[PDB]
Amino acid sequence: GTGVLTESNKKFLPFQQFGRDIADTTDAVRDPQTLEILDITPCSFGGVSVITPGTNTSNQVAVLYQGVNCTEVSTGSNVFQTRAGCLIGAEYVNNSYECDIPIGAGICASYQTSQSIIAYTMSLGAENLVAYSNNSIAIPTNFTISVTTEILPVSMTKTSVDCTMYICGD
Amino acid sequence: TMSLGAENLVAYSNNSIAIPTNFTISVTTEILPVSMTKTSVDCTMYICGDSTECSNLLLQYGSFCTQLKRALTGIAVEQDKNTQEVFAQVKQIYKTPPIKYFGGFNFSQILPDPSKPSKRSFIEDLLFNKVTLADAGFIKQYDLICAQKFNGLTVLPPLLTDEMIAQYTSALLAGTITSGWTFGAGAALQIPFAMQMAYRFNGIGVTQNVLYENQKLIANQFNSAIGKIQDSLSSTASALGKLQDVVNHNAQALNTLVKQLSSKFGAISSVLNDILSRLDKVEAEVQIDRLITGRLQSLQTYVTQQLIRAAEIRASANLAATKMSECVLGQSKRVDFCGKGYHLMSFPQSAPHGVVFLHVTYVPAQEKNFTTAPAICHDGKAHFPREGVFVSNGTHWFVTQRNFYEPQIITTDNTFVSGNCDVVIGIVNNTVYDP
Amino acid sequence: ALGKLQDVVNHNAQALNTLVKQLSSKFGAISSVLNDILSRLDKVEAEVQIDRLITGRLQSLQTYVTQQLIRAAEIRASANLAATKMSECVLGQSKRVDFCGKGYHLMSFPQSAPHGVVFLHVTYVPAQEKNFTTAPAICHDGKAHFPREGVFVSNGTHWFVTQRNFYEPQIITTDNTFVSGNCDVVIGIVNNTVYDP
Ligand SMILES: *[C@@H]1O[C@H](CO)[C@@H](O[C@@H]2O[C@H](CO)[C@@H](O)[C@H](O)[C@H]2NC(C)=O)[C@H](O)[C@H]1NC(C)=O
Ligand SMILES: *[C@@H]1O[C@H](CO)[C@@H](O[C@@H]2O[C@H](CO)[C@@H](O)[C@H](O)[C@H]2NC(C)=O)[C@H](O)[C@H]1NC(C)=O
Ligand SMILES: *[C@@H]1O[C@H](CO)[C@@H](O[C@@H]2O[C@H](CO)[C@@H](O)[C@H](O)[C@H]2NC(C)=O)[C@H](O)[C@H]1NC(C)=O
Ligand SMILES: *[C@@H]1O[C@H](CO)[C@@H](O[C@@H]2O[C@H](CO)[C@@H](O)[C@H](O)[C@H]2NC(C)=O)[C@H](O)[C@H]1NC(C)=O
Ligand SMILES: *[C@@H]1O[C@H](CO)[C@@H](O[C@@H]2O[C@H](CO)[C@@H](O)[C@H](O)[C@H]2NC(C)=O)[C@H](O)[C@H]1NC(C)=O
Ligand SMILES: *[C@@H]1O[C@H](CO)[C@@H](O[C@@H]2O[C@H](CO)[C@@H](O)[C@H](O)[C@H]2NC(C)=O)[C@H](O)[C@H]1NC(C)=O
Ligand SMILES: *[C@@H]1O[C@H](CO)[C@@H](O[C@@H]2O[C@H](CO)[C@@H](O)[C@H](O)[C@H]2NC(C)=O)[C@H](O)[C@H]1NC(C)=O
Ligand SMILES: *[C@@H]1O[C@H](CO)[C@@H](O)[C@H](O)[C@H]1NC(C)=O
Ligand SMILES: *[C@@H]1O[C@H](CO)[C@@H](O)[C@H](O)[C@H]1NC(C)=O
Ligand SMILES: *[C@@H]1O[C@H](CO)[C@@H](O)[C@H](O)[C@H]1NC(C)=O
Ligand SMILES: *[C@@H]1O[C@H](CO)[C@@H](O)[C@H](O)[C@H]1NC(C)=O
Ligand SMILES: *[C@@H]1O[C@H](CO)[C@@H](O)[C@H](O)[C@H]1NC(C)=O
Ligand SMILES: *[C@@H]1O[C@H](CO)[C@@H](O)[C@H](O)[C@H]1NC(C)=O
Ligand SMILES: *[C@@H]1O[C@H](CO)[C@@H](O)[C@H](O)[C@H]1NC(C)=O
Ligand SMILES: *[C@@H]1O[C@H](CO)[C@@H](O)[C@H](O)[C@H]1NC(C)=O
Repeated sequence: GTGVLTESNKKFLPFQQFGRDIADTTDAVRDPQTLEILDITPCSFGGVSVITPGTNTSNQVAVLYQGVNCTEVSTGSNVFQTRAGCLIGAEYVNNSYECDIPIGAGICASYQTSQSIIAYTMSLGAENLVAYSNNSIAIPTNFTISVTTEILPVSMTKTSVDCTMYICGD
Repeated sequence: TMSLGAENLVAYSNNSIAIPTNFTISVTTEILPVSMTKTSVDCTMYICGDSTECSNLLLQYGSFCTQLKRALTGIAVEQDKNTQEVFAQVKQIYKTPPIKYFGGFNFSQILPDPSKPSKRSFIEDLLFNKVTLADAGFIKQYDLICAQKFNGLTVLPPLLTDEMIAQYTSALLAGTITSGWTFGAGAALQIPFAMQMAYRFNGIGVTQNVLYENQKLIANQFNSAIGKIQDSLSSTASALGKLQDVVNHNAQALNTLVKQLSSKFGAISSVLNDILSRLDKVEAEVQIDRLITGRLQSLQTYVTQQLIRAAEIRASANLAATKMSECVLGQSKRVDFCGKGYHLMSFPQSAPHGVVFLHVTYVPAQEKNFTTAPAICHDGKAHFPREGVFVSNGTHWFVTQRNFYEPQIITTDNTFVSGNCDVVIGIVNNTVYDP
Repeated sequence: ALGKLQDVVNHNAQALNTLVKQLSSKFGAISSVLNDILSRLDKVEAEVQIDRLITGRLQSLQTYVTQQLIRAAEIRASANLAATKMSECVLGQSKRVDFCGKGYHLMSFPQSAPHGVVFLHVTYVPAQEKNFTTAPAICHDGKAHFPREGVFVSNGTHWFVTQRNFYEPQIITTDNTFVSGNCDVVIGIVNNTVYDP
C-alpha cells in the first residue's frame, strides 16, 4: 500500500494482526518484527479548481484547493483562507460587490482594477430602513409602464438513434 | 379498516343559510425543501485509488467519468440557483425602525435577535436545532465521512451561508411588516400595520370596520397562535420531517457508494493491491477490469439517483419560490395554496436546506342559522343586495355580509332594483327604507 | 440575450458529440475498430472483443437515453409553465404576484424563438411617492366614518380620501365613506367634518 504510518492506540487483542475499515481497506497493521500497532492513512490529496476570467480578458488565474487548510498546499504570495478551501492568487478586499465568480461559503471572485483577481464577500443588497410609524403612509403620485422580457424553453431537439448502425455499423 | 372521517350531513334547505358570527386567526406552518447536498466524486480516486495500472485500464472506458463529473457539477450549480430563486427575491435589505408597535401584533419571535452571533430569530434557531446536518462541506482538518473523503467523495459548501439566508428572510419579513405588499411591486411604501391588516381583511370580503373594531382580539389571537407555534416547534423533535429526510437520503446514498467498494464483483478480491501483488499483468488485468466495471456501474447508479432526486428538489424549490412570490409578497386568492382558510399573510423563515412559511389565515368560527331570500318586493320591484345577503332572525329582514354577521336595515343604498316581482323564485315581501 | 434556448441547444449537441466520441474507446478490447478485430482474429477469439465493444457501446447509449429522459422531463416542466403563462398572462390579466413580471400586471405579448417562447410583460409600477398622515377612521357627529374604497390622508391641515395606488385626493363626503358604530373603539381615530351633498 501507500500511505502515512503513525503510532496507534487501537486496542488490538493479542491474536489479531490487522484492522479493516468500512470499505474493507486495511486501516491498521501490526509490524511483523516489533509487535506494535500502526495506523495507515492516505497521504494527502484534494481537489484543485481554477478561477479564471475569460482568456479573451486575461491569462492570470487564481487557484482554489478545496477543503484543505492553507498549510498543506504555481503558488503566489496571495494565500487566503475560505471555508471552501485555500485561495491562491486572489487579493481579498474588505469591500463587497455582487457575486461575479461564485467560489463558495459566501466568497466570490472578480477581475477588477492594473487589473487583478480579487476575492470578496458577496453583497446581498443595499440596506434600506422603512420610515415606519403608526400615522404615516407613503402614497405614489406617478407611475411607470414597464415592459419586461421572460424567456422560456418549450421543446428540444428530436433525436433518433439507429442501435444497430451505432453499435455494429455494417 | 381505516376511517376516512366522521360523517356529517349538512342541514340544507332552500331558505336556510348559516352565517358565521365570529372568527379565528390561525397560523399554520408549511415546510418546503429548497436545496440538497452538493456532492463531488473523484472518479479515479473512487475506482482506482492510487493505482497506475487501474488508471491506465480506466482510460480505455472512454469519457464516462467526465460526464459523471459534469452531471454532479450541474446538480451542484442547480442547488445554489434554487436557493437564490427562493430567497433572493428582494432587491434591497429592508429593516424595521427600532420602534416595535405593529398595531398590537407581537413579531419579536420572528424578527432577528442581535444578541446571538448569527442574527437569526427565535423560531429560526428552533428550526436549525431540529435538523442535524451530516456534513456542511466546510474544512475538515487532519467516521462515516473520513471513509467517504479518502475514497474521493466530498461535499461542497453552499454559496449562500446561513447568515446570508437569515439576512434575506429578515429583509423579506421587514418589508412585509412595514410595507404590506407594496415592496414586491416597486419601492416599499410604509403603512401602519393596522391599516395593512384592514386591507388584508378587505381582500377576503370582510369590511375593514370588523378589523378596526376587533383589533385587540385579533392581535391576541395572532400572539396565541405564534406562541403555540413556538411550543410545537420546541416540543416535538420530529417536526421538520422533509428536510431531515432529504439529508438522510443523501447521506445514505453516499454511504452505499462507499460500501460498494468492498464488493468483489466476481474478482478474486475487492482490494486492488492484493490483485496487483498476487497476479501477473495478464492475469491481473481481468480482475481489475471486473472491479472497474462494477465500481463504474455503482457510480452510474448513484449519479442517476442524484439526477432524479435533484429534479424532485428543483420542483419543490420552484414551488417554494412561487409561495414566496404569492403568499409573502402579496395576498393570495388561490384556495389552500397559502394555508387552509382565507389567506391574510405569510412569514418566511429559513431552515437547513429548506424554508418554512407561517401562514396567517382567517377562519369563520361561530355560525348561526338564518332564513334567507334571493330578493325582496317593496313596491312591485325586486330588490337585490349590492354586497351581501338577505337574512331574517324570525320577524325582521336585514342585509349582512357573506362572511361576518353584521345585519343592517334594508335601505335603497344597500340594494338595487331589477325588474318586477313575478320572476324571481323564492322572493319575499318587506319594506325598503328610503333615506 | 437568449441564454436558456442556446443552453438547451448546446446541451443536446454536446450529448450527441459525446455519444459519437464514445465510438473510439477500446473498452478493454484490442481495438476500437470492428473491422480490425474481425480481420485479425478468428471467430472464437473475435467474439470476446466484439462482446466487449458491444457492451461498452450499449452502456454509452443507455447513459445517453437516461440523460435525454431526465432533460426531457425538465423541458416538459418548462413547457407546462410556458403554457400556463400563455393562458393566464396573455389570454387574461393575472392577479398572481411576480408571475407575469415584476409589478402590477397589465398585459403580456408572446413571441416565438428557436425552441422557446418569449413574453413581453407590460406592468404598472408606482414611481414617485410622498409622505402623508393617515387615520383609520374619522369622527363627524359621534359616528366613525371609514373609506368605502381608499385611504384617509392629510397634507398637514386638511383631510382627504384617496386611492391606495395613486394620489387623487377628494373631499371626504358621505358618498366616499360609510359609518360603523361610535367613536370610542377605533384606535387612531381623528376628528374632521364629512360633507353632505
Ligand atoms: C410622471 O413621470 C413622467 C415620466 O416618468 C413625467 O413625464 C415627463 O415630464 C417631463 C416634464 O414635463 C418631460 O420633460 C418628459 O419628457 C416627460 N416624459 C414622458 C415620457 O412623457 C411626468 O411629468 C410625471 N408626472 C408627474 C405628475 O410628476
Ligand atoms: C369570538 O371568539 C373569541 C375567542 O375565540 C372570544 O374571545 C374570548 O371571550 C371570552 C369571554 O369574554 C374570554 O374569556 C376569552 O379570554 C376571549 N378570548 C380571547 C382570545 O380574547 C370572543 O368573545 C368571541 N366573540 C363573540 C361575539 O362571540
Ligand atoms: C412578545 O412575546 C414575547 C414572548 O413570546 C414577550 O417576551 C416575554 O416578556 C415577558 C414580560 O416582559 C417576560 O417575562 C418573558 O421572559 C419574555 N419572553 C421572551 C421569550 O422574551 C414579549 O414581551 C412580547 N411582546 C410584547 C410587546 O409584549
Ligand atoms: C329580530 O331582530 C329585531 C331587531 O332587533 C328584534 O326587534 C327588536 O326586539 C327587541 C327585543 O329585545 C326590542 O326591544 C326592539 O324594540 C325590537 N326592534 C324592532 C325594530 O322591532 C326582534 O325581536 C328579533 N326577533 C327574534 C325572533 O330574534
Ligand atoms: C307580497 O305582496 C304582494 C302585494 O301586496 C302580494 O300580491 C298580492 O297577492 C294577492 C293574492 O294572490 C292578490 O289578491 C293581490 O292582488 C296581489 N297584489 C298585488 C299588488 O299584486 C303577494 O301575494 C305577496 N306575497 C306573499 C308571499 O305574501
Ligand atoms: C393642504 O391642501 C389644502 C387643499 O388645497 C390647502 O388649502 C388650500 O391652500 C391654498 C394655498 O395655495 C389656498 O389657495 C386654498 O384656498 C386652500 N383651500 C382650502 C379649502 O383651505 C392647504 O394649504 C394644504 N396644506 C399644506 C400644508 O399643504
Ligand atoms: C374629537 O371631538 C370630540 C367631540 O368634539 C372630543 O370629545 C370631547 O372630549 C373632551 C375632552 O375629553 C370632553 O370634555 C368632551 O365632553 C368630549 N365631547 C364629546 C361630544 O364627547 C374628542 O376629544 C376629540 N378628539 C380629539 C383627539 O381632539
Ligand atoms: C527481529 O529481528 C530484529 C533484527 O533482525 C531484532 O531487533 C528484533 O528483536 C527481532 N524481534 C523478534 C520478535 O524476533
Ligand atoms: C471578454 O470576456 C468578458 C467575459 O468575462 C466580457 O465581459 C468582455 O466584454 C469580453 N471582451 C471582449 C473584447 O470580447
Ligand atoms: C489551520 O491550521 C492551524 C494550525 O496549523 C490552525 O490554527 C487553524 O485554525 C487551521 N485553519 C483551518 C481553516 O483549518
Ligand atoms: C480589512 O479590515 C480589517 C479590519 O477592519 C483589517 O485588519 C484588514 O487588514 C483589512 N483588509 C485589507 C485587505 O485591507
Ligand atoms: C404610535 O405608537 C406609539 C408607541 O410606539 C405611541 O406612543 C403613539 O401615541 C402612537 N401614535 C398614535 C397617533 O396613536
Ligand atoms: C323548497 O323546495 C321544496 C321542494 O323540495 C318546496 O316544497 C318548497 O316550497 C321550497 N321552499 C320555498 C320557500 O320555495
Ligand atoms: C340549523 O338547523 C338545523 C336543523 O336540524 C341544525 O341541524 C343545524 O345545526 C343548525 N345550524 C346551526 C349553525 O345552528
Ligand atoms: C417620509 O419621512 C421620512 C422621515 O425620516 C423619510 O425618511 C422618508 O424618506 C419620507 N418618505 C417620502 C416618500 O418622502
